Amino acid sequence: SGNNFGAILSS
Amino acid sequence: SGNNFGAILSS
Amino acid sequence: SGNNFGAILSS
Amino acid sequence: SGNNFGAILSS
Amino acid sequence: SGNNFGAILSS
Amino acid sequence: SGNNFGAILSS
Amino acid sequence: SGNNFGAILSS
Amino acid sequence: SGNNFGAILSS
Amino acid sequence: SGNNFGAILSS
Amino acid sequence: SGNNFGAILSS
Amino acid sequence: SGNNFGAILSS
Amino acid sequence: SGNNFGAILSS
Amino acid sequence: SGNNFGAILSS
Amino acid sequence: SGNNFGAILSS
Amino acid sequence: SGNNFGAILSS
Amino acid sequence: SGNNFGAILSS
Amino acid sequence: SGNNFGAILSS
Amino acid sequence: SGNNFGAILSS
Repeated sequence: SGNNFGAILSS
Repeated sequence: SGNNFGAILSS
Repeated sequence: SGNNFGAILSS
Repeated sequence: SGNNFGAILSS
Repeated sequence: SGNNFGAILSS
Repeated sequence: SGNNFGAILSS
Repeated sequence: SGNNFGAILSS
Repeated sequence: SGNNFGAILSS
Repeated sequence: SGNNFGAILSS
Repeated sequence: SGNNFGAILSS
Repeated sequence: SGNNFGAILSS
Repeated sequence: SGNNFGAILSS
Repeated sequence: SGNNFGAILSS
Repeated sequence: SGNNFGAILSS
Repeated sequence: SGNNFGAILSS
Repeated sequence: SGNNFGAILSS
Repeated sequence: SGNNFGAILSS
Repeated sequence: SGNNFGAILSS
């Protein structure tokens, strides 16, 4: 498989 | 498999 | 302050 | 301050 | 201050 | 201050 | 101050 | 398998 | 001060 | 297998 | 001061 | 197997 | 002061 | 097997 | 002062 | 087998 | 087998 | 077998 991406940014 | 990515940034 | 919530679920 | 929450689950 | 929580689960 | 919590579980 | 907690579990 | 990545940053 | 806790378990 | 990575930074 | 705790278990 | 990495930094 | 605790178990 | 790494830093 | 404890067990 | 590493630093 | 390493530093 | 290492430093 390839790429699984999750990001959460809280300022 | 490839890449699994999870990041959480809290400022 | 109150609640800051971040979750990442990868199945 | 209150609650700061970060969780990352990778199955 | 209150609660700061970080958990990372990798199965 | 209160609670600072960090856990990392790798199965 | 209160509680500072860090745990790392590797199975 | 490849790469599994999890990071949590709390400032 | 209170409690400072660090544990590392490797099975 | 490859790389499994978990980091938690609390400032 | 209170409690400072460090344990490392390697099975 | 490869690399399993866990770090927790509390400043 | 209170309690300072360090243990290392290697099976 | 390869590398299993766990570190906990508390400043 | 109180208690300072260090133990190392190698089986 | 290779390397198993555990360190706990408390300043 | 290789290397098994455990260190605990308390300043 | 190789190396088994355990150290505890309390300043």
